[PDB]
Amino acid sequence: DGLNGTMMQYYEWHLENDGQHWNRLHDDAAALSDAGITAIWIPPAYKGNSQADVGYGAYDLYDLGEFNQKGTVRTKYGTKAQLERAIGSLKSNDINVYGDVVMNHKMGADFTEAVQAVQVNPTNRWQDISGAYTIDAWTGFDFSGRNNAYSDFKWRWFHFNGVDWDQRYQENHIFRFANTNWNWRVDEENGNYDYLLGSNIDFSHPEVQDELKDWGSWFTDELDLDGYRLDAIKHIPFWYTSDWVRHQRNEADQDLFVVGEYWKDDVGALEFYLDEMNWEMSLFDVPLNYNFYRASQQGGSYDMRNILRGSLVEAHPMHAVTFVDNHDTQPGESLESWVADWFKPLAYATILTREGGYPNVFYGDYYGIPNDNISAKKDMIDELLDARQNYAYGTQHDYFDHWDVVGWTREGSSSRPNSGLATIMSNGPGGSKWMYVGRQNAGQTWTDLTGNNGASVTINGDGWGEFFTNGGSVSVYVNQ
Ligand SMILES: [K+]
Ligand SMILES: [K+]
Ligand SMILES: [K+]
Ligand SMILES: [K+]
Repeated sequence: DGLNGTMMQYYEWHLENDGQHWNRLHDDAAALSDAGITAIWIPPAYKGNSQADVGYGAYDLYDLGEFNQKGTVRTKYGTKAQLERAIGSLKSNDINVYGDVVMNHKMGADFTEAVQAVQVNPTNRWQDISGAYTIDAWTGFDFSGRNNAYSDFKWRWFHFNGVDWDQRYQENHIFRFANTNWNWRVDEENGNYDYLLGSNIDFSHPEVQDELKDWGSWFTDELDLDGYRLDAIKHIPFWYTSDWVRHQRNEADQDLFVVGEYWKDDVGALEFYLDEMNWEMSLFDVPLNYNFYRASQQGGSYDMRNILRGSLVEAHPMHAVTFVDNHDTQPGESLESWVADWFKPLAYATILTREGGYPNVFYGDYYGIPNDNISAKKDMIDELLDARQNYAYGTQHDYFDHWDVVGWTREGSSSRPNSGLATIMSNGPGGSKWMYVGRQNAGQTWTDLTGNNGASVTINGDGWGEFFTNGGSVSVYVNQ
């Protein structure tokens, strides 16, 4: 009934490989719904390079933990039946399901094939640095165990255009298959960033184009998805992702939300991509991700007035999926840029209580990351989810008018009981700030939902109130 949306990435990189994650999801549905979560982004649910694979070393997109391939029936998360049981539970609890989609490459080929290739400059793929010669690449996929269920398409080297490993001479190099082009258009870092890892798919082939379109539709119908989380799209030809997206929305009755991961600390690059997509999807606010990181790393000298400066939610709050961290940014991972405990609460309040952006809660922060002795922040986040779910409504007023202390308010809406809130925080010494919260809320007494401050704020006749916060902390006052 107008309820704010809150997405949750239900997994972290160091989750246990006990194949019980789908069951946890099923049992957690109700609690998650009650807490304020409206959508769940599940990890790649298909068979990867191995059982313990997080999902990105995707082997067979049609095996959702149902066939004995790559040394296991189930995936790291569980069986196909448990995943469907989980999804059903989420649905009955009014939670949308977004599937993670990996179409950039494939890994775990069943066998190798002789292929004429050329070495290219790692920092500039447009440039070859060797003559063409035959290498043995892992490009043959037969999916033994699936027995052609759902599809009989088989992958071969001619469906790809590159790999980073030659089994013949057993060496690592970035190989571009001779007489094949890098995809385009794609991100231009390193000249051409078509190749990332594994066996890189060449979308110029109409047969590839159709297979992934057909697969996408089969996947969407099989799990009854409500959207997707498009993986490593800055490496995938832009025109194709666009094509693919349009194709799925055409085949599916239900609406489909789409958020793509274009990983670049550059809002312009992201805007350029959204232009090419005709703004038909949202993108994770990566610059914002790094804003939080820079602020976490720098400390009190960071000017809080520029916290949203350069973000995506700032420029196009309607096409931005905001978050603080994920499986790639947690300690030790490839895109590490972890927001420390002291700042994480400020970051979360910033994406959960403001009107712009679609906020996403990270499983790792919510339940903690045991592997790294990172505590569960459930308590701190639930309070903010309560703020977002019941108080972050109505007209917004911002106050990024000081380097340490900044805040904003939401007047609330007639449609919702006691909604309305005032957020204030400082990444340096504490302080206070007079902010407007709507003359219609005059005479109310607001208290801090987080409990980081006991101050009791009464709204005066003109709709104003003075809010407080201690150093390096955040408060969210509401009429409770
Ligand atoms: K690519
Ligand atoms: K981060
Ligand atoms: K500061
Ligand atoms: K605290």
